[PDB]
Amino acid sequence: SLVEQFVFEALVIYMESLALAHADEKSLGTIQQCCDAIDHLCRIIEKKHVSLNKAKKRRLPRGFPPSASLCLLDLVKWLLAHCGRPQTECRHKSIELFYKFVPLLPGNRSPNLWLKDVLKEEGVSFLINTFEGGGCGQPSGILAQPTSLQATLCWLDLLLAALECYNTFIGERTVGALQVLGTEAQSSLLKAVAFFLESIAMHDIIAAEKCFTSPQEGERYNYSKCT
Repeated sequence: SLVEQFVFEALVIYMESLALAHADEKSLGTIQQCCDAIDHLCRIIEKKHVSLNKAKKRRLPRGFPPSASLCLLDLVKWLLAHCGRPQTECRHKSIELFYKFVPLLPGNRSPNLWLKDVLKEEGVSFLINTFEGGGCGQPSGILAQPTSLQATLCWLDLLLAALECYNTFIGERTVGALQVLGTEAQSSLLKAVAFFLESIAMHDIIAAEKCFTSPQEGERYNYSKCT
């Protein structure tokens, strides 16, 4: 009864806990603890899902501020909207698990055609929902170059999350690269290429923003650049 009542809230709560752990310090092992926790969660819900497959009015989680009868598809589209997140490896685990949950839908597996049916409404919103990266979609990265080292790290790992999303999408072979390349006007990759022109392997110390070595402790900046 309680798992029918209280799981999806626990799922979302543990995923922002993991997001917070990514935000503060990814070196600590809390990531693996919550990862195995959500592993237990996904295993138990994939064992028993038909009750969750229907729309049963459950307690509203933190997400989905409108109230409705809780369904599996509800948190499906919830996690779909909750991609493109700065916590790039938290997001990576979330999207891998999501790609595993998509076939768990009763009448639908996860072929490319199902994603195309989903995408039929998302002619161009796909460029922002999955790619909030690139400078808040785009403009922040343009603004990032003039204007703050932590902000540069934020934009950098945002680009990392966006490109990881791209890698996951193309790796599943469920979507072509030309579906986003050329079809819809995206310049995040072009801005990244300009960033490699201006920053990668010569600007290892300065971001050319003129607003900011061990006194700066830019070593984690260097490691993020290498990443």
